[PDB]
Amino acid sequence: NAMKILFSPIGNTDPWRNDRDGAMLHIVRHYQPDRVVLFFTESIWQGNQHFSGQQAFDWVKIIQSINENCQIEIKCDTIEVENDFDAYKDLFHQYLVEEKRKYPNAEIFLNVTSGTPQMETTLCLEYVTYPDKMRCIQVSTPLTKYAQADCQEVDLEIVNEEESQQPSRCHKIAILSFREAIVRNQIKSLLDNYDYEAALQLVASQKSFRNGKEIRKKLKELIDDIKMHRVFSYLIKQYPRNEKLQKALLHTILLEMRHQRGDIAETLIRVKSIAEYIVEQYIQKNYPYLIIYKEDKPYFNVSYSQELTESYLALMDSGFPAYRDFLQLLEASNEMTNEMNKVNEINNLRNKVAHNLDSLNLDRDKNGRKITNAVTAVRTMLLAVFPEVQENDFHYLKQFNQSIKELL
Amino acid sequence: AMKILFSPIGNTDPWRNDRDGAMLHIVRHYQPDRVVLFFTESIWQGNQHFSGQQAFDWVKIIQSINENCQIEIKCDTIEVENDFDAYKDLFHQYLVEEKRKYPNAEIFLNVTSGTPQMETTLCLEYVTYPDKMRCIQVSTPLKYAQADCQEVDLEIVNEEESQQPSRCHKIAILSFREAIVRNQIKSLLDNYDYEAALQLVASQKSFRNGKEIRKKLKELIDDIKMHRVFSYLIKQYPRNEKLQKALLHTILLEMRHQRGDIAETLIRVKSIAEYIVEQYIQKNYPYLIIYKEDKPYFNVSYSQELTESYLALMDMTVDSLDRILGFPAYRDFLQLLEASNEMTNEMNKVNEINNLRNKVAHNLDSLNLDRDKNGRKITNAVTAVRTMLLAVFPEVQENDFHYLKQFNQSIKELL
Ligand SMILES: Nc1ncnc2c1ncn2[C@@H]1O[C@@H]2COP(=O)(O)O[C@H]3[C@@H](F)[C@H](n4cnc5c(N)ncnc54)O[C@@H]3COP(=O)(O)O[C@H]3[C@@H](F)[C@H](n4cnc5c(N)ncnc54)O[C@@H]3COP(=O)(O)O[C@H]3[C@@H](F)[C@H](n4cnc5c(N)ncnc54)O[C@@H]3COP(=O)(O)O[C@H]3[C@@H](F)[C@H](n4cnc5c(N)ncnc54)O[C@@H]3COP(=O)(O)O[C@H]3[C@@H](F)[C@H](n4cnc5c(N)ncnc54)O[C@@H]3COP(=O)(O)O[C@H]2[C@H]1F
Repeated sequence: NAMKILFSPIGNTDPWRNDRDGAMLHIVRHYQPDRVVLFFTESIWQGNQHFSGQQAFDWVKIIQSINENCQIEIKCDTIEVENDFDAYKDLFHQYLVEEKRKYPNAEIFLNVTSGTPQMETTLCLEYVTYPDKMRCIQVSTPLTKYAQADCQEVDLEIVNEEESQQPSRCHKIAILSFREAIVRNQIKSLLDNYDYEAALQLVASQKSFRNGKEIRKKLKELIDDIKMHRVFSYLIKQYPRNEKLQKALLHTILLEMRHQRGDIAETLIRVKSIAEYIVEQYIQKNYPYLIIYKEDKPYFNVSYSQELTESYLALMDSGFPAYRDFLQLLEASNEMTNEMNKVNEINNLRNKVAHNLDSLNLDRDKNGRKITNAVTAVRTMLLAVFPEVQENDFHYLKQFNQSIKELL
Repeated sequence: AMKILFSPIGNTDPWRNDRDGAMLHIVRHYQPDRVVLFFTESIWQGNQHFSGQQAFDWVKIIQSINENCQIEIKCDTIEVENDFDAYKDLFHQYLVEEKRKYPNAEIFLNVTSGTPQMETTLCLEYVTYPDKMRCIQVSTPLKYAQADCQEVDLEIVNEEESQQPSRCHKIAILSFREAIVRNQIKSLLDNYDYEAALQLVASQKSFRNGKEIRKKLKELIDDIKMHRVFSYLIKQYPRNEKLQKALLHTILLEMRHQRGDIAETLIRVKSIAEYIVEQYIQKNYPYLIIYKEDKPYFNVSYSQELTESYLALMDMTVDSLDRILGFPAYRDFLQLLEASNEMTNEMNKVNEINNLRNKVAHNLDSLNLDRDKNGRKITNAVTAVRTMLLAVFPEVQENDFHYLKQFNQSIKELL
């Protein structure tokens, strides 16, 4: 229930040879197309010493004889060099573009047996390049009688009767595996750069992929995970009882992704908020009721340790900056202190790009290195706050990439 | 550079009608260092109209016109010699092998010899793995070859080809691969996947304008990554560096929002808004804001008529409020200085996503567009930014909001 158009070169074994259909007629016979576009070289239509010339055969009559209500279209071109790819690259491209234009829902069947061998290769290369609603059909030679214009009508019905008890010699060839490889090698490099939307895009387009449904599912889940800051289901299963761990872990993974990919300005802006979330929970865990919230926003309480309250005042007269102040007073030059310093080294640099909208310059005053130390600090802190986190889960993205490649 | 010839064999080989066949002709005019001949077992065995290709001395024939040539003969059993299946994996194995042991060698493929499927397979391979490969065609020059008269037939063939042209042509079919990559790239630009588009353009050396496409794609990539103002904006709006940066971020903001990235959109809209109003308060109420230490602090003496009003707003005196100005303060000052004019409604839309911003930005919560119509408020907060930007900077031209749309069409046209 669709329009079937056949594009068919024409060769010396057409319309038939040895009382057996020629490649063009055999596709017509076994596929019954609604439209047929024939392409004759000027030289094979006129003729040479060894061949009468294809203008002698009534092409519309022969095709409609075995295919009812078949629309036929003859194309004839002058080709100075008939084995030259250049003569067919653009000529065949322009014809098929016209058929696709006129009949967008039609199925296009290409004869890759008729004409010169380079006609086969050009149609096979067009197909590989534009596979949609297109397919290549090959007709095999039967495993000496020549087509005669003078004896057309008799020969046709002889060929009919001999073909009535013979099996089909048409075979839909399988060469889209070549296009698949081009796309496969392209997707591998996209995955390494965390270009998952682009990976999905190339995968979606390639209907050939044997594991397409699984690939598309895993990619979309991850893509939406990234966009809405959703914890990865794997992280949900690994750490089911600690949602606070899950979220700090998702962000540290995404933070390292952005930094690795070159989204450095992006990285710098988000380092602090993740650093704040991990320090916030560090304070709850080891000095619990120091923090008090009435509208879900950290507020410093003095009743936890009144004496310590006054020591902050001593320091002040002389949020992350507050946690950093609190902590150093309770414990100085310890594991946690020297990590939050490195996050504070970019505090004022973060303000420039976050709130003054300025550009980022790694070249100036050792700037990029300052960002790398801050990222490293976030990982080092996360492990101190949540000792249950496994170092091997930091490679979730690299592990996800590899699992996808093996599916490609 | 080492030159490797992978040539199938056909019936016209080694020679026909006193002129070379496809293989020997490429051999003559290219002098490869290594030749790999591929034979179907059927053509090797024969016994149909001839004794088979085994009767010829391929090593002796090929080295007769190529002094230093190491020749590998591969023979395989092919049940159906017109079936792509038997060649597309087989030939792939052979070419992969040659490249592994000879990584810097040029691969010359004979596309003329054998059945058409051998021609088409090798062309499909080259289109797929073009690096260091090329396809050579031998045209017919316009009495078959027997093995009993080898050494005389070779000499005859040699003397007659001495005075004949090259007859070998390097095919140009890499346009097909270029058309595959071209349409891959068009979609990538549509989604703003510039790094992926650069990858795909860089992989395709054939691209006529790849050098221009690459330098333009890297500039934009770096400007987005490092938040560098578009040079076009620098030239189109000089002497207002504040406008330049507010405009860049409004484009990056809208870019993010249009392609998803809704959680990253949510966090940034507030910071770009606070920037726009800050320059709106400077421009309209000079010295209302004082930058006491590289941050917007409030001027308690700018105007005492509404300095009491701000105090009155805070449910005790002015000694306490030396806190850096943020978005709430700006909004507070503007509802006392004006009465719900075009600007306070726009700021309200940004305020409409404030609770959601903290939730996502600072508590690290996930984003849901379906729930509580959060996607609809977010969209309103982005429009508000672009609307404020136009009020604070009337100078800005509306058509510059399509900068990315235009950049993609420029890259597309060059493809
Ligand atoms: N019923 C029936 N019957 C029959 N048949 C049939 C049927 N149905 C179906 N079918 C199918 O179809 C097809 C046929 O074809 P046709 O159509 O006929 O076509 C032809 C023609 F016609 C065309 N043309 C030409 N011209 C023209 C024009 N104008 N227009 C249009 N068209 C045309 O083409 C074709 C061919 O012919 P030729 O002659 O060759 O031609 C050539 C040239 F001449 C041309 N031209 C033109 N013009 C020009 C100019 N100006 N210039 C230049 N040129 C030119 O072109 C062409 C080309 O081609 P190529 O290939 O590329 O080339 C060639 C030549 F030329 C070259 N060279 C160089 N040098 C030289 C010298 N010195 N001398 C000479 N020559 C030369 O080289 C080449 C050659 O080749 P070879 O090597 O020979 O190869 C062959 C053979 F041998 C192979 N084989 C076979 N077997 C084997 C084995 N085992 N192994 C290995 N190998 C082999 O192949 C080939 C072919 O042959 P054949 O016979 O055909 O074969 C077939 C079959 F039989 C097979 N097989 C086997 N087994 C089997 C089985 N089991 N199954 C199945 N099958 C088989 O395979 C094949 C197939 O093929 P196809 O095509 O696809 O198909 C056919 C049939 F079958």
